[PDB]
Amino acid sequence: RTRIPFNGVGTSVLPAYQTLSAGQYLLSPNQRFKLLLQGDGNLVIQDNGATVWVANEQQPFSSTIPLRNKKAPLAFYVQYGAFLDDYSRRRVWLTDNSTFTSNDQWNRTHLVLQDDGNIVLVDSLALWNGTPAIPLVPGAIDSLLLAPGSELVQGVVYGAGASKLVFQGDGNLVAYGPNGAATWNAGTQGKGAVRAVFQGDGNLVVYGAGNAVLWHSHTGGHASAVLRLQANGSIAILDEKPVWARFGFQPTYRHIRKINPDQKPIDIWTWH
Ligand SMILES: CO[C@H]1O[C@H](CO)[C@@H](O)[C@H](O)[C@@H]1O
Repeated sequence: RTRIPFNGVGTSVLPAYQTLSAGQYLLSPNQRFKLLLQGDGNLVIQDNGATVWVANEQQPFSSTIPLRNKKAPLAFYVQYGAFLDDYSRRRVWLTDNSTFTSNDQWNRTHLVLQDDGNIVLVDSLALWNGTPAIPLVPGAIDSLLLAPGSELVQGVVYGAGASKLVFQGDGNLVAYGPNGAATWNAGTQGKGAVRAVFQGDGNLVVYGAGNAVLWHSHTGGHASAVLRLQANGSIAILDEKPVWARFGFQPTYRHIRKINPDQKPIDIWTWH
């Protein structure tokens, strides 16, 4: 497959096979960090407007090889690994990802600029997307993550910024957006719902009386998935793993999500 021009300037994610051009940039969800391809061929990260990182030979787990083709436009893109074509320096700067497991990874691996200023290549699969019209926004300290095996106790309001997820008194399971309107619901109100759980097997289920299944996300069989509610009202179940990062990452290290002091996971990757 071939690349298309990037069109998500200001978002936190650069999808696979999309060309990032000079003057284009990513922003972490919290707006603090910016990943910018400068007109002079330097790919840079800025912290509150100040360069704190530059893509070069000194970056651990990256390679630089010659670019012979003088016709190659200044461009940055992801094709499993990340590549920077900079003919002004006869160079291609690229990431040394961890060992690939399948060709599929080329289609689902994208780059994210996290709220902690790290850039991370993430092999990302949306198993279920309850709110397709709302953009997925990875790397936000804002987001609510639930690990498999989490009970949604009835009446408790789980928050993500101004958004919320609630297994309500009427038995409906509802996600509310920042404007207070519902972005998604299971439609289980008044059907006798007793229990709502993101199960260990990665399935989100609303149960009625006698363990009758009232609704489920059909995502069973994925114990590594997480349920994410975003501050923008998005709700989805995703199976994800990092395959590269500018810091923290090591090819042999075990990947894991940072945790709140409250033992809850956040949408930030770290290693070993
Ligand atoms: C008909 O209303 C129901 O569903 C909406 C969202 O669709 C909820 O917000 C509400 O509380 C009810 O359970």
